[PDB]
Amino acid sequence: DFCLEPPYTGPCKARIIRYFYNAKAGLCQTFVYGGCRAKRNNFKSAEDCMRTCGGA
Repeated sequence: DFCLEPPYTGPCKARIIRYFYNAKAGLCQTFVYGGCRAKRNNFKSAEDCMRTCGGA
C-alpha cells in the first residue's frame, strides 16, 4: 500500500518537492522527490494523493 507508508527520501532527493499522505496527520504533506531512489508511494498533487490513497 502507498497511503499509510512513510516517504523514501533516503540520501537522494533534489529540488523537486511532492506530496505524501501521512495516515497519522490526516493530509498529504509536501516532501521532495528523487531520481536516484524513486518509489511507488509518491504523489504530485494533494487531490490525487488523498483520492488515490484515502477517498473518504
